[PDB]
Amino acid sequence: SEALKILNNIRTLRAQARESTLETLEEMLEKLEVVVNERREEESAAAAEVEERTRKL
Amino acid sequence: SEALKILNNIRTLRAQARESTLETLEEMLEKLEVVVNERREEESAAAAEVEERTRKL
Repeated sequence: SEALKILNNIRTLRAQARESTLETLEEMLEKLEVVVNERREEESAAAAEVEERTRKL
Repeated sequence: SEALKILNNIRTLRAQARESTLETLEEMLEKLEVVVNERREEESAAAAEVEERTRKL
């Protein structure tokens, strides 16, 4: 929901921004990368931590 | 690294794209949102799972 609303989906952005500069991305895209930036470095971490064998039901 | 290189940072994008349409975001930003999209729904999950008390050293 946050990744969808962050940029509000390129579908509407490209249009609302169509009447301006791509800076819209520098606004949303720059944060859209930072949002996943944390998730990018943490998720990889979560995957390694969880592994597969470990679970304990 | 993937969130940085995905869009290659708005700093360079806004410039390389400066000579074109914002579609660049629909290209990178749309995927930048999907990338975090998975992380957005999974990370929130990882946070809840990890909690704080549980750890077992």
